[PDB]
Amino acid sequence: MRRPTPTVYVGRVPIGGAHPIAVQSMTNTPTRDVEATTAQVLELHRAGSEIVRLTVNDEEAAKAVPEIKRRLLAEGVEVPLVGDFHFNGHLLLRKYPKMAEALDKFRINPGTLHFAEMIRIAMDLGKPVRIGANWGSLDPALLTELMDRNASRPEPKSAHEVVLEALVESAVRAYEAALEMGLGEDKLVLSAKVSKARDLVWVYRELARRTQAPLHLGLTEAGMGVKGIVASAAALAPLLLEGIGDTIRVSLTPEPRTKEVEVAQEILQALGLRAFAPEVTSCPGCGRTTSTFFQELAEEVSRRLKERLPEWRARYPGVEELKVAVMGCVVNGPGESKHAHIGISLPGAGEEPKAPVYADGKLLTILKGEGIAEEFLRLVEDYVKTRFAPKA
Amino acid sequence: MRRPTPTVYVGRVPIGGAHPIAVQSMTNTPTRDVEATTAQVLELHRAGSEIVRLTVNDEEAAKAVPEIKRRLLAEGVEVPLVGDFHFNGHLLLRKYPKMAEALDKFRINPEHFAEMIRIAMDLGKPVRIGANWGSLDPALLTELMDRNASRPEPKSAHEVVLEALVESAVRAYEAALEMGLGEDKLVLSAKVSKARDLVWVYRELARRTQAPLHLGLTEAGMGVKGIVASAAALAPLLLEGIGDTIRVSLTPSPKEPRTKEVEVAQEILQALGLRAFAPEVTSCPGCGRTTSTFFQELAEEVSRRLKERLPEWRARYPGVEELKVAVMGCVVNGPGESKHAHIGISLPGAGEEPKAPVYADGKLLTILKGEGIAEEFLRLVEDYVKTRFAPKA
Ligand code: SF4
Ligand code: SF4
Repeated sequence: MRRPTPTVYVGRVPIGGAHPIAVQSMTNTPTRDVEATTAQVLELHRAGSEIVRLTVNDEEAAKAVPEIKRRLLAEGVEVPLVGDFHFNGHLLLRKYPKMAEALDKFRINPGTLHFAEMIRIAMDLGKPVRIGANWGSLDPALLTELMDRNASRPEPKSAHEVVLEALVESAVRAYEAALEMGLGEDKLVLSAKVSKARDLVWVYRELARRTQAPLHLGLTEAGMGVKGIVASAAALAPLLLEGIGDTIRVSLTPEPRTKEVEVAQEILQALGLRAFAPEVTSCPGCGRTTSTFFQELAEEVSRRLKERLPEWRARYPGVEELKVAVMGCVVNGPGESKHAHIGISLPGAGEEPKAPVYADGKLLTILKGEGIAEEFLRLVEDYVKTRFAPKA
Repeated sequence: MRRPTPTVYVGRVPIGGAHPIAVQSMTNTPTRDVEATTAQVLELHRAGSEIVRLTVNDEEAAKAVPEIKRRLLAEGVEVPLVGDFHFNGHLLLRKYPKMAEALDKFRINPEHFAEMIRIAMDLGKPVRIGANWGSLDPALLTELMDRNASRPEPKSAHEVVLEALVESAVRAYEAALEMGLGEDKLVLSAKVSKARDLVWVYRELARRTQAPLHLGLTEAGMGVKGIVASAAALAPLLLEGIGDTIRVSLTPSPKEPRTKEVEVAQEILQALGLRAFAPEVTSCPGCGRTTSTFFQELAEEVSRRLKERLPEWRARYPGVEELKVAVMGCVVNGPGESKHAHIGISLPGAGEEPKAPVYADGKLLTILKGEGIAEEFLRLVEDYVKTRFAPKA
């Protein structure tokens, strides 16, 4: 499914086609309030945000930054911070080399015939960059040209659809321009701010076709209503179902921006792109199966997994994604369970009393001990501790 | 951007490619209670729902149906009713003929089913065939699983259950047609639980049948999860131009009517430009072909007058929610950039004669930059509105 891309590390978090789709969010505090900004960053992480943006405007924004990181290091909380910038960000960065290092990525407006400086600064520091096209950063003569071009077409498009062309052109040109300065494909993420599902889908299918950059998906905004939730899912789902998009933000202006993370997290889970808890699946059963045993087994396993969880979670990162399969026949069980981390298949009609256990390959046959259940949880467990060990 | 299908009338409401997507809702009153159910179909309709499903299962409810329709008619509200039936289906219809005739669509899941296609072909009525889990032939599923195992790359057990469900939906379709029921009166569904599944199943059904498609997720309780999942599931399909009726199913707080799910279905349809809460005025962004900012304030005043006329247009002119009005920043490109507007005006940009064309599909007039412009255009809009919408055009 997934669009291949280079990997762009934002701090410790890999962003790109080979990696899990990340959730991003932003502060809502003025950054300058180190007290209220850091609180909000700690909890957005706990909420599910793996990366966190903050707007950085007057000088008062800057001094605050490196301290904010200086306490997160101590607060255990190892989050990557992203700096939201508008023109004058350079002189800001150039003045305080201390905060350029605290930031883990810069977010900048396009520029095409200050953009130069932002790119230059990032290449010195080794910092990745998101280039986010937007209405405000759009070449007026570009717009006019596109407008003229549109009116020559056999079937000219609407005003609004030309705007979207200009937005895409604006993002692609800035992308080529960052690369032209020497930035690096492993240092470059794109996006374009849109307000409607159709627009988002259309703009990002163009960005996919014309660039190899990882893509950060998001809608401009809406209030905390149903509208806002529905719009974001409506808009993100079609892209994520095609394999386009590497980072996602949900934006619903409301104390904090905390409900946004929930929603983003949900959109990912509805489409099976991230899990919060390990999962046991078992086949439906069909004609090959004699016995309810496989199904009682799966309920038991599932039950005993749901209680190892708060241990497993704190001991073993990534374990939320564990898939366990319990199948109803040996002849078809394994083939219907290829994608399980570990699965077992139970004898069916006219089958030997043996139960194969798979961990991608065959791991072992379980002879019909009464203990099959307990033997299997032991295997799930020894599988878990190996495959989900923290691996320095 | 839409799938071609035959047209299925459910009472007043047309359903298929050529028509706007309609939303089915559902009552949770004892159907037997004429006062409670009647009022609920009314609130469900008024929250914006064109089709209402009532539950008929006892003979006590059967004799309430014709009386439910009669009471809605006396309220002037002509919303079509749909019956779902427990097993007593065919029996209750042949026993209560006027209950049968008060319904407009029959729900069936794949004597039995045949004795229900029979009484629908005899009756002139449309049915929805809704495939589902407890309708899969246990033997087919076993067979499909065998086919799957023999594949160079077998799919997951769940992936096979979805094949069984499509096949089971396609078959019951093929069936009804053979039996003697028109493409005229056949709507198709196959409810599943998860977004990806829904997309895969209805792409299958879209490609393999020719039927109008009723898109819905299985029942889930109210929450972020449920709102999101139904948005995540319906959107990718409705973007692709698939589905002709939609239904969001969320479990309401105790004792309450199923109105919020109607609200979400409308928000889903709205978020994709498949439905409009209220008329809207659109204006170009301005480029380089104009330095005049007058088109914007005209658009602002045009939008500010329409918002003043809607409360009356609502109660007076049906359909007009969907009115699109264009106000453009230049004359040489204005008309082209405003083709999907019901009614459009284009102000002179740089170099242009002090003249502004109004369009309504075609060239209508050229309103001479008399200070009147705002009023003259605004007049032409009303001329249009009374002409297009209201009692049949
Ligand atoms: S694993 Fe075996 S028993 Fe289970 S659904 Fe598949 S073929 Fe049937
Ligand atoms: S209609 Fe005219 S002024 Fe308006 S955006 Fe298009 S070319 Fe530019």
